[PDB]
Amino acid sequence: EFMVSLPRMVYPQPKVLTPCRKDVLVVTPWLAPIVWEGTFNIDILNEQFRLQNTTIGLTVFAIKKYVAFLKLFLETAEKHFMVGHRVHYYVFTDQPAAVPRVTLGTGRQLSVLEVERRFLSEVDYLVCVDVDMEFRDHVGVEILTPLFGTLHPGFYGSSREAFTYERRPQSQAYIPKDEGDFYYLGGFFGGSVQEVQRLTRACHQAMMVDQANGIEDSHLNKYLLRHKPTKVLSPEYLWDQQLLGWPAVLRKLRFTAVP
Ligand SMILES: [Hg+2]
Ligand SMILES: [Hg+2]
Ligand SMILES: [Hg+2]
Ligand SMILES: [Hg+2]
Repeated sequence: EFMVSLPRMVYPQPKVLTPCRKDVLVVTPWLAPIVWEGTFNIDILNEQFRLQNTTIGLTVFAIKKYVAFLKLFLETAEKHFMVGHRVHYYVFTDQPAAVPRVTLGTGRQLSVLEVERRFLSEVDYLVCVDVDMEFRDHVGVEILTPLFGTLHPGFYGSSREAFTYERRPQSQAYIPKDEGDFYYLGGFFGGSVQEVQRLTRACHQAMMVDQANGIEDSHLNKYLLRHKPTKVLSPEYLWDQQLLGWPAVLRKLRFTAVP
């Protein structure tokens, strides 16, 4: 919509002739930023997004024994996820009475949905994540954009032939050996409500087609190959320290597997 002017702000001048990071790619070939620590001034971004009164929805599915992960997930989200912005948590669960009573900061709310236009009217952006995880560092408005995916932490250095895309030509998820930008992992993705709904609709229809044909993150990866994300998140945003350690290229570990 219409955007008011930013206030005067004091911060270091960007350096045109100094690369931001010399160890990683910070922009895709379709000119989407790749979000790594060092690439963004969060003060500028926070102003931009607050001036739009941005609301973020955070969606998590917690079925069967996965309800046990909700307490740490929500407690740590309170510490690290979009602090200062309006947040609406949506917990989808088969056990509503097992959702823990977590204390929320001001301007934050939680809805329990037992297991669409509702999302369009309540939030600007949707962020869809796995519940068996914890936040350990800042995850903020730097991620927000019409459509984002996150690099699979196991594969960010891999050649595309090694990616575990669907390789059966009979599947709607098929990606040939000579195609592919990145291997995205579906544990952390999101976008505008409209773009997230477009993605999940496309996935659901392709999954139904495969099922009809007797075939069963492959669908996410096919979608993002054919509909390029407007930001890509580095593996800072979806990590497993037990399996992968803390490499020098990761300045922060923001959202991590629970051991
Ligand atoms: Hg930089
Ligand atoms: Hg979602
Ligand atoms: Hg899809
Ligand atoms: Hg999908």
